[PDB]
Amino acid sequence: KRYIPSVNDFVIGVIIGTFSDSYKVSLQNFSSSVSLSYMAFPNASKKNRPTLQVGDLVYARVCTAEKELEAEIECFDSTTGRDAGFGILEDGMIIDVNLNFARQLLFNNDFPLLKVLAAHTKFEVAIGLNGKIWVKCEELSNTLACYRTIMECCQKNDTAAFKDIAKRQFKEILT
Amino acid sequence: KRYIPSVNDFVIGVIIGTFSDSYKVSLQNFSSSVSLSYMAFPNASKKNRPTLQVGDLVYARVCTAEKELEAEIECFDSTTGRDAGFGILEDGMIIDVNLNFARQLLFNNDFPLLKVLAAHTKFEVAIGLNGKIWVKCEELSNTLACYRTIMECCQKNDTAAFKDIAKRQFKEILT
Repeated sequence: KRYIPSVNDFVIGVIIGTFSDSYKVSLQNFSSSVSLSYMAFPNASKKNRPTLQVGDLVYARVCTAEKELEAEIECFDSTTGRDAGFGILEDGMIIDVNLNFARQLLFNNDFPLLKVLAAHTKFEVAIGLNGKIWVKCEELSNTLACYRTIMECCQKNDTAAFKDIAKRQFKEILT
Repeated sequence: KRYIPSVNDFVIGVIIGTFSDSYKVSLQNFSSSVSLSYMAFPNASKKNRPTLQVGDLVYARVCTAEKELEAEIECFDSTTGRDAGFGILEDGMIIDVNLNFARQLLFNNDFPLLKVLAAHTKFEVAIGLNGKIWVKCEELSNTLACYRTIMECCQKNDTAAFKDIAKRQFKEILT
């Protein structure tokens, strides 16, 4: 069960190349890359061009995933035309997780992890269904605590243990 | 039928004052202002403070609207902790619309206006249920065409005329 791009999936990739009219983006190692058009951004034109570079993390939406063709991703909201959280992810940390964990985090409102984290710290989170969680707090120590917490929660997949895992991981943090 | 803040409403306001720990924000003229805490932003703390000023337009979410108290708005996503399109609205144009028009635009996927506009130009749109639409295109002429189109569509409220209104308003624009 390696990740297969399907349409409308939110994913986190890394820019692995810049080409004439698109980025090559990796959603997982040892897998085929996906394509991010330079036009796939808010109000994008040949004048209004993106400025991402190799090694940048990007949050995106799978827009096409045809059989036997390179899948394509986009970094804007189809309805509003706005970034809506898609685009570059800066100054945060990535946790690699199993695909079910990511799916739970994105779609299950009863999944208690975000609520557990929120009791300890303010954070920003982006959830890639390709098995990557991105997290960022104001303070590095808080970001790190979220990183370790999310990683340990994923490995244990015991939702009742999440609260205790976070409590331990945030032990030396005022909040 | 003037706008009454209710919880979870997306609204567009203008910063009318800056205070010690919040902005005073107007959602409509001749109405009571609402309150935007300096903490009501992504990863906000007393160090990580917002930089909005009087006259700035803001997209926000009504978070509290108690009876006989000043309503409160926020500029982040409660789940993700990210801006999610909330915050400052720059370099676009505002159309004042009736509250039903805004409600239709935000909630009705069959309402054909956005699709009608999209056939003519790429745009960014934000919809305030307080009766304000914000639109922005790369080119000023396109932004203006969207502005006039949205305004005329609202006054006529004849969804079948939308296509023709846009066609006329975008007459001198290559797209």
